[PDB]
Amino acid sequence: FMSADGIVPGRTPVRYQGVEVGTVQDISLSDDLRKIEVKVSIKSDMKDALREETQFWLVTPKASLAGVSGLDALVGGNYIGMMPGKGKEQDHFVALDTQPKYRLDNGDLMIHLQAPDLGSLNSGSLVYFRKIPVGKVYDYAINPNKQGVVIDVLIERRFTDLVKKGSRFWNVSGVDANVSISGAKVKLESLAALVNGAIAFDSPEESKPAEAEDTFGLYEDLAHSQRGVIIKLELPSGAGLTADSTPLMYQGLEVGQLTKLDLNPGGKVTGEMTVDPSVVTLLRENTRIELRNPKLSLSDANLSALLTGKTFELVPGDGEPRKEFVVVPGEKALLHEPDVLTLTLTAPESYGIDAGQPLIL
Amino acid sequence: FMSADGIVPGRTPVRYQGVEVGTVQDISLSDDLRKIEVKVSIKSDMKDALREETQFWLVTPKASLAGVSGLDALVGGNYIGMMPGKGKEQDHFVALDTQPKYRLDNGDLMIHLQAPDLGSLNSGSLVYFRKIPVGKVYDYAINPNKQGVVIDVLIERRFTDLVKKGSRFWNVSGVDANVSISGAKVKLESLAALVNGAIAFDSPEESKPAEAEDTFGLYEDLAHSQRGVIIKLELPSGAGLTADSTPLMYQGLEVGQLTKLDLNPGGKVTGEMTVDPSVVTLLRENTRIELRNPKLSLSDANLSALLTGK
Repeated sequence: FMSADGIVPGRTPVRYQGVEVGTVQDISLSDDLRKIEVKVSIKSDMKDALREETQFWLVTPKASLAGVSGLDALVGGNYIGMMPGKGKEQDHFVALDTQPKYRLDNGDLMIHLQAPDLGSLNSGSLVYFRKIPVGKVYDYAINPNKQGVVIDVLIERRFTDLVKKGSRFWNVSGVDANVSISGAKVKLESLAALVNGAIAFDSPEESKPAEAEDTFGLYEDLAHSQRGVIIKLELPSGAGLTADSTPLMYQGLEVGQLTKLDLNPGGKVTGEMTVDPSVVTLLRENTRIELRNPKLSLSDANLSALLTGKTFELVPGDGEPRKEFVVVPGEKALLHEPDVLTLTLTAPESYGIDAGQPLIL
Repeated sequence: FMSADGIVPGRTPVRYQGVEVGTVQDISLSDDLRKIEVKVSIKSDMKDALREETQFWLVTPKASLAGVSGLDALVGGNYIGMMPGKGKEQDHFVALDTQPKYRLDNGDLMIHLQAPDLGSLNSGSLVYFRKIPVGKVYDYAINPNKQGVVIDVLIERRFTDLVKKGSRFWNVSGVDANVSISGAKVKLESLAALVNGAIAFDSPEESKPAEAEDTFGLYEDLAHSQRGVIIKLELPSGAGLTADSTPLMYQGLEVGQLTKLDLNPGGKVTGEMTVDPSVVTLLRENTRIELRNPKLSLSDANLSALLTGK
C-alpha cells in the first residue's frame, strides 16, 4: 500500500461484494521505501480464486464533489475491497488507487461513441430516450490518435431493442437561451442536465437492431443531429453570409441553412448548406439559387427582413437531380433565366444610363 | 443478493411495513458466481403469505439527489424489506433492486396521461388544482409504439369528484423568463416544480366524473390548453407570417392566433388558426379574412403596429 490511512492491525475486514472474507493481520514498513507491507489472512474458501489477476483497493470515505462516496465505510470504518480474476498464482499484490469498474454482465448492451472532446460528461451521466433514463455512461478514454475521444456507454437489458443501426446520439443541456427580437427568452427544463450532463438518443422507425460494440458519432446538439441533405455552393463572395445563420427561403418559409463557409485558394469562396428532406425533389437541373439583399420599403416596412440581412432564394426547375449549384448575384438574376433576350447596343455617349435602368415599352 | 453491503449475520431484521418479522441467519457464496445466498428465518405468523409472488429488497441509505432516502436505515442500520403476494409456494427468492411501488388501495383515483415525451416530470412530482396539491405522479412508461409515453398519476380520495371528463391537464416545470419590449414575465411555480416538476389540471363546470384509468392528453403549456376552434386557411405565401405570433384582429382586439403553418407540395402554403369561442358565430359564409401590412403614418405614428408586422 502507498498509504494505509486507517488500517487497524487487529480488526479490518476484507470485503468482497460486502461479504467479509479475510482479516488484516500485520502491518510493517519496507525500510521506509514509501511502501507499506500488509499481511492479511484469507479463509480457505476463497483461495481457489486467489490468483495473479486479483485486484485490491482501500475503501475510505472522502468528501467528493456532486456526492460523497464510501458512506458505508464512513459508518463502519474504512476497509479493503477485493476482486478476483483468472490468473495463475500470486502471493504478493500491489494495491490500486480508485477501484476500477468491474461490470456485472447482466445482458446489458455496451456501445461506443466518438467525440472530439469529452464535454461536460462524466462517469455516471445518464442516457435518455424520450427523456426517460435507460442507461448510463460507463467509461471514457483517449484514442491512440490524439484527435478523438471514445465514450463507452451501457444500455440496460430491458431497452436493448431500443438501439438501432440508425439511432442518433446527441448531448442534452436543459437550457433554452433564445434571443429573437422581442427579448431574451430563457427556459430551464432539466436541472440534472446542468448539474451532471446527459446524452439523449433517438431511435428510427425501421432499422435493424445494433449490437456488439457498434460505434456511433456523438453530435454536439440536437439541431446538428437533424437529418438533411448536403448541397455544395460556389458563392461569389462572403460579404454578408454567416455560417449557421443564413437561411434558404422558399415561398417565404425557411427550408435550408448555410452551414459551412470556406475560402479555397485562388480567392474562391465556397459554401455547404443543409436542406430538409421535403424539398429534395425540387433540387434538379436548371434550378436556381440566388441571393437577395434586404430592401427597405416605405409602404411596407419589414424590420425583421432588415435585421436578417442576405437571404438565399430558391427557384425550382426540372430535369435530372443535382447536388451542386453556382450562386449568381441579384443583378445577374435576369441574365440566367431559361428564356431571356440578350441584346447589345452601341452609342457614342453614355447619356447618363447606368447598369440598373429599366427598358420601357 | 447481488451485493449484501451491510448485512450482519447476527442481527439484521426483516421488516414489513416497519414491523420486524424475521432475522438474517446465515450468509454464504455460491462458489463465486456473483450471487450471495442469505438464509433468513421467518416467524410462523407470516408463513401463510410466504408464497411465490413475494418481493424482497435491501433498504440501504444513499445520497440521492433532490432528497436523501433511507433516513431510518441510516439511523438504525440497513435492513431487508419484504412484500407478500398471492403465489403458490416458494422457498428460493431473487432480491430486487429499487423496491418497486406497491400502492395502498385507499380509494384513490388512478388515471393515465399520454405525452410525446416525459419532460421534466419525475416520480413524486405534484398535481395541482387552483395551485393546491391534490395528487402526485405515480409511474411512467413507454408505449409499445415508440412514439408515446404514458404517465400514470394518482389523485387523492378527497378530490375524486374534481376530475371530470372534460378536465384538461398541462405541464408546469422549470422557470421561463421572457422579456418583452417594455415588460418582463417570469413564469415559474413552487420550488419543487423547479427542482422536479408539476402537472396542473382544470375541471370544467358541467361534466360527468371520470374514473377507471381514463386517459387524457398532457398539454405542454397553459396557453396550449386553452379551448378554441380550428380554422383552416389557404394562404398565398408565408413571407411575414410566424406560427404562434400572428394575431387575428377584430375591432382592434386580438381574437385569434395563427398556430400552424405548412408547405404542402406544389408550393401551397397553408395555415391553421385557433379562434376563441366568442367570435365563432361571426364565422359564416361570405366572411372574409385578409392580411394587412404595417403602414407608417407620419401624422399618427404607431411603433407597436410597426413592430407587430403582418
